[PDB]
Amino acid sequence: ISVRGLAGVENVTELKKNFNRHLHFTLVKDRNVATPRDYYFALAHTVRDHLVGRWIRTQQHYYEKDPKRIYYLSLEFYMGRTLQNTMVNLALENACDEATYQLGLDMEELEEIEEDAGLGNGGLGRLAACFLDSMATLGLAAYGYGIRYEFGIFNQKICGGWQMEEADDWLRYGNPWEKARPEFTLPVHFYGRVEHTSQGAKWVDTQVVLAMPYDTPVPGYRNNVVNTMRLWSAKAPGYIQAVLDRNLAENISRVLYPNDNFFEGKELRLKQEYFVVAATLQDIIRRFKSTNFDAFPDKVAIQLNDTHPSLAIPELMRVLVDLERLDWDKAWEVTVKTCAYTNHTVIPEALERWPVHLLETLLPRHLQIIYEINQRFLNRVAAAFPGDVDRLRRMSLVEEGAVKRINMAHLCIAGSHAVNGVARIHSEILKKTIFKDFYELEPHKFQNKTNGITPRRWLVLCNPGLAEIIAERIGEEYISDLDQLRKLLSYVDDEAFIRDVAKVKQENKLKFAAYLEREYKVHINPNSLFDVQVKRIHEYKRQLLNCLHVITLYNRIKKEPNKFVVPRTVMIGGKAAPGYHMAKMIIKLITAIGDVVNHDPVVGDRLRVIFLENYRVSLAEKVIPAADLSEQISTAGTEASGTGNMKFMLNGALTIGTMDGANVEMAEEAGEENFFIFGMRVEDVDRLDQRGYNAQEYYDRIPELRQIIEQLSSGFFSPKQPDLFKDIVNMLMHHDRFKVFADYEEYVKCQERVSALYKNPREWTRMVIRNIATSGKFSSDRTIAQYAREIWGVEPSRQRLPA
Amino acid sequence: ISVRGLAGVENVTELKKNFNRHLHFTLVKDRNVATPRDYYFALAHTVRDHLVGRWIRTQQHYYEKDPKRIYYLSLEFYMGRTLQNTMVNLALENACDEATYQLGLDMEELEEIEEDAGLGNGGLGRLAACFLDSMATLGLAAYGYGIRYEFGIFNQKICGGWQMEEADDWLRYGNPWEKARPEFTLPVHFYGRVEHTSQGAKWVDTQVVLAMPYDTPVPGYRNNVVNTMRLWSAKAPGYIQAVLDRNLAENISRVLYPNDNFFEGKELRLKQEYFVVAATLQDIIRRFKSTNFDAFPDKVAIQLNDTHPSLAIPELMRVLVDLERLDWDKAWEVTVKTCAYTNHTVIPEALERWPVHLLETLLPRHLQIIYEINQRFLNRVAAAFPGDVDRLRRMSLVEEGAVKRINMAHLCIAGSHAVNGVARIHSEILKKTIFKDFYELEPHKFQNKTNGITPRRWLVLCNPGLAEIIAERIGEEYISDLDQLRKLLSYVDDEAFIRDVAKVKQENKLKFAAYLEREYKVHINPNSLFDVQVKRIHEYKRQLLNCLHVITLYNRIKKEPNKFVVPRTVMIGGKAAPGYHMAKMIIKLITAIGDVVNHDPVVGDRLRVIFLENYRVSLAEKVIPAADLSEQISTAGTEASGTGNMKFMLNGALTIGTMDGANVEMAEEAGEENFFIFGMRVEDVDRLDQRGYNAQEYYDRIPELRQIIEQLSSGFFSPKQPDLFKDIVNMLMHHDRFKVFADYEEYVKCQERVSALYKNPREWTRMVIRNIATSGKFSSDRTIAQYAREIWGVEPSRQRLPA
Repeated sequence: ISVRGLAGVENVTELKKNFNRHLHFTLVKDRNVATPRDYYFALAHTVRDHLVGRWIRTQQHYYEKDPKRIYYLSLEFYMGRTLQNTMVNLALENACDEATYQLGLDMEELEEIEEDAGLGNGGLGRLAACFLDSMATLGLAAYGYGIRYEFGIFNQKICGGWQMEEADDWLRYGNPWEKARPEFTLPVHFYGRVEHTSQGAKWVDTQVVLAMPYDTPVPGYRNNVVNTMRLWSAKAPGYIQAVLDRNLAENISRVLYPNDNFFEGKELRLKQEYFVVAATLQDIIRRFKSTNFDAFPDKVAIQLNDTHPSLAIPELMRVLVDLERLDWDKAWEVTVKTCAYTNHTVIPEALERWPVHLLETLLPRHLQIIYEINQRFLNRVAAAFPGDVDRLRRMSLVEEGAVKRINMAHLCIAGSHAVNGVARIHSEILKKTIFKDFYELEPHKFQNKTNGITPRRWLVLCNPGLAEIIAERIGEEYISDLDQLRKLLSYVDDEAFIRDVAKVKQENKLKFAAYLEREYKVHINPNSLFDVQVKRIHEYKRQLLNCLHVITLYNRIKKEPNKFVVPRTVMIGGKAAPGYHMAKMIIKLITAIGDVVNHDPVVGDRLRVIFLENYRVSLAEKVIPAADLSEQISTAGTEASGTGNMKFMLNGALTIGTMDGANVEMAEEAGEENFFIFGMRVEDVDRLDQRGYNAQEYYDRIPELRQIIEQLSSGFFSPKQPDLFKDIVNMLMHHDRFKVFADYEEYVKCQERVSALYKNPREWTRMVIRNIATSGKFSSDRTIAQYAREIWGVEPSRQRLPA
Repeated sequence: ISVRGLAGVENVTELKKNFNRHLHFTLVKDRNVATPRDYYFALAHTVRDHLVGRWIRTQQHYYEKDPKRIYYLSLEFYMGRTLQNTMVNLALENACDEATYQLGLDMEELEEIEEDAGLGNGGLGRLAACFLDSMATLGLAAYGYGIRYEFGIFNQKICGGWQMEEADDWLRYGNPWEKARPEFTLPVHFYGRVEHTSQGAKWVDTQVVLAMPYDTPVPGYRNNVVNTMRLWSAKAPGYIQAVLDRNLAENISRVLYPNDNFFEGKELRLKQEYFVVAATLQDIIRRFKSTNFDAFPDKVAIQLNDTHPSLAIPELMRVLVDLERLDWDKAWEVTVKTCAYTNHTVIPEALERWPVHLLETLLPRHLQIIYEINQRFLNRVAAAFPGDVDRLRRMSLVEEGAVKRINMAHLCIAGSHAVNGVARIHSEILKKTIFKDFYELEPHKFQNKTNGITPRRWLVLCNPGLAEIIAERIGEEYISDLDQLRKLLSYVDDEAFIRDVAKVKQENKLKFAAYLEREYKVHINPNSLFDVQVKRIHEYKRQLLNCLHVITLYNRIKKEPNKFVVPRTVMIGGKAAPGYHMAKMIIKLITAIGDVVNHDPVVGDRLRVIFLENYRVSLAEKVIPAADLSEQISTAGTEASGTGNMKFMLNGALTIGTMDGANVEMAEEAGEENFFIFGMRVEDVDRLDQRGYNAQEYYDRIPELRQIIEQLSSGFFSPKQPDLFKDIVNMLMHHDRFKVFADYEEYVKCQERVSALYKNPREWTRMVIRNIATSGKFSSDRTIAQYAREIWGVEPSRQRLPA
């Protein structure tokens, strides 16, 4: 593939030399005992050496130039593997391929050794990872700041058809990409109390946890820019027990909480949040110092990814008032201009509302600062809406009830000059529902920043053949300017391009089928429509609606066995938060459907249903490029944006989905006729809520649906334990918040239209080309350019740094 | 100094290149932000690269040659710093000095950054470290095996005159010398139960702890041999708590137990012991396999450093019988021929006697194997001494009482073909008292291996000037053949040599005084006799007898202020085990004596008493070369050998001590007239024990002693808390096991003779030369050659490996 670059003779010679050098001196191995793992490590170290000069030069350039610095604070960075990504952005892929081939090795085999850096749960974590890449590609002096969890998202095993969790020991064989920086270790304080003297308040008698930073390089695409991701690791500041007890402090960075769109008020999580925020803000203040605080917002932007790091607002006030001696007003003007907040969901149980008692014990000074912030904000509300007493109760940072709580989203809005949603429909709903009172007070604060994905990882890395047939016609500029994909609409009637698109897809399906056979020993039919739903397991995403369709296909086949149907391989994958019973029961239903469907001789290879184990970033890179049909079927109004939808669109799959999140903009970009939109719109969901959702009405009017519920309830998909899915049935019939049954009919009819088009490969491929060609808006470069110009106040750039 | 080698032009050029390369690529630093710490690390990495080829070649040579392999099992390796040692043994010291000087840096300043690898308590730990060095210098295929504690011996701080302990975070900035080997991680089992089937016993339902090895290179002196030290680190094999609970398994290698000559039956310690033994023996069996077991003792020697790893005996039987299917008898013949045990003390509270209940819970199969071992050994005792029923009770591996226990020393003797003491007087006492019943049963098993110290670390590294004036007269061969020091008796009347010895000592005293002023801000008089007692704090070592002398000097000065006395700086240092009350009270007495003595204007600079903080291997390298008088005053019969005594002797100090441990052999080597021997001999200690030690008789007959006890009891050395030393006084007067008062008179008189000779510098220096010259026997090369030929069955060699 030409998009993989040049294999220069001197460069290849040097790479082999450095490979062998690292094998010897760094690994203390030799070719008689080296394993594939040893060879992956020698290549990783060789490749990492190419980033070092660039990394030092970039950081020096930012110091000499003094641009405004962007601090992206997130509790999650779902980075995935780094070896291939580094090669792609430095243009070393073909050279390393050749160098390793000349040494008798297979570079793709080596790449499979690397563990995903799985420091995220799903969407929000991966968005942060795409954003880091785009900010480096756009020449921004941007710093990703988070926590170096020892254990990322658990490794999911399927045992007896059920999810089992295993600790993800991602650091076992080391992380060659990071650089430990113990010399820059800082102190983070907890508990203690406030003394109010004549020098104001003083936070004393605290317990200290040290924050040790680990820096990882983040290379831009061919611009020689190398930015930094700084991740903090927790360290302790009779005798035997006192040494063993150091683990209590070190437990702060031990493991990522594995929830997705769900708030659990755990004190340990609150410590993780504050730990990231306190250490990051000391870095920020020190770098700034190296007259002053007036210009702080001109040199600093702090971006809050969700409310997770919202303690930065009170922490910045604490530092500016208590330690730097600024008056409250000047400090508050600074804080608001520095900070901006990104909201990721309207689902109520996702919102962070910490008990005030907890904040009072753990962070007494922050709680004091929060109450003063609230009092002053509520005084502005009263002056703007005099006599509107309910508004004050609704807008307050303090929530009433048996347990008083602090609404972290309300703190974020009060302390930020910009608040944004992650898709047009979501940003509008914030202004019209959830944050309507805030929007009326300060209309100008409310923005939209439709999410995006990086086309480096999500096209060049994961689908080289696709990237190559595109580059054959329009060159390589589209890799860092994805709106150039629009040029591909010129080839909708081009017989060579139609042939190559379909061939690339078939090669990817063969590559995916080989991976499943080899690694999980699962056999799938390559000449079947690959129907894929990969994302976290949650009732709102409606994996259960997919299950109803799948069973509908099986039941229709059994009713009329001689009738031809487009062969399908239905694949569903994703993790369930440990402790989310319904999510865990859904995984077991998927595997149980497959237990019946996949062994029925009448069905044979016409229909197969498989649960894809351990869905994670590296699996996404394998399965998405192989998919024919992309399932994005959340109840309208529930998926804020989605980003997996975008990946599928860029990789040649057609989409079946509701008008929700960024699906609406994707369908707008491609033309609605080039998408498979079905189901209730947000207005219909609301009308049902207004009159009351009665699932029984659907069961009574739909014979096919009725048949499926009776099989589930009667034990057809669980012969040895007939009442096993009694809980799934109960929720669907009586407490279904996401209205699965209401979209059943239209979803099945829509799926029939999907099959009808798939029977005409030429026309399926032509509609694919119209999707790939209009996928340009969904690049994270576009998104990041919008944050930079509309929020951060910095101009993005593609100009290269000296080679 | 010529003993530091050549600074070749190409070598210096290469070293600078590699320094700068590591600074850039390994450290990701540059000269504008680099600190001394960064420069130490770049030099450490540069130096480590020189060991790598040698290390790979040595291990390959052992594989090709197939010599018998020596496994040295120890719970402690007190290695100290490694940078200077590596340079010395590879002949790179002058070249690196020049290379760093040419880069504008001071190499000795860089060396001070390195943390001691303090994985030992004192003598036994450091012996293991000297032994590793000597085994590499003697070309033996020797493997040091132990545990990689995260925290070594605590860092001692002195606060208000008392010891405070701080965790020794020796790995904070990393360990550049070790190589993690996670690929060779092995499983260690605990608890569970035994199933007795038809395939014999089966240890099932166990809990697993993983043992991850870290390999460190151990370079021989200029022979290009690089051996390995393998240290095991412990790793774990609702959801959140299960991940946080991984620390319970990882706590096994967290911290070294800080006891010295004291047994505490802690279950965690028992796990540490078994963890080292089980993982090491799997390595041993695997390497052996790569007909067979008959030759196992011809290819394997397992050396047990104390009874700490004595579980290797039952573990080897367990593996050979239960897993390899050997019959008990063949397995037991193998085990006895493989294993040998070194005893380090006769002090009763040092002996390991584990509760059988504990062994039964934790290691059920080992306990079963132990009882069968005992039954068979006791059958041999009965057949050899028919009707001697008390002998059976005394020799048994099982000790009776409220809590039945397993005597680990009895297991070691029963399962070893050789048992040795660590000094001639100690090995004889084993045969005559403690192990007399065992000696009568198997006389041939009992040996002596007088301890030694490596003259690389303890002469070339720590006293380059001394090593140089010696090499000026007899060349460099003595560095790996210390008996050549005997050639120095030719210079006892040589005016140039007498001058240079005394000048080297004065330079070392000035260097030590500068270190104390700079680092601890303590001022000492350089023209004072440096009287030093450095070793762990324990009643048997009699720091308290030194305290009585010191107070005697002060009281004599005050009685006759105009009388001239040889000026002295009395320095005492050493750690107290946390929890040993008397040891901790002794440290506070030393500091309290200094509080009065050091501020008395009548005394002025004629007498100074200082407590040296944080005595450790790197401090030993600084203070020992500066000492004039070496205090080795343990009650006769209590110090098995000692090794600090040897260090002092090699470095130009004269010794004041009892006829105990290796002091007897040192005095024998130098001629008793060249030593300051005083006090009770072992026979006198016994006669006192026979009639009963009455400390009151000494108090009543000695007016000067009486004066000191009355000052202590009355509060003279603790004005603000007059009864503070009431406990020290009580023990001395009524429960003194070590009879301090009995040696008081002779010790003071002996000290007067020390002063009388010090007033004649020419004659002091001549007696020093007679000590240095006869210090050759105490090289650890001699000791290791004796283990190799008399126990291991391997011939030591100085032949070089290819350059």
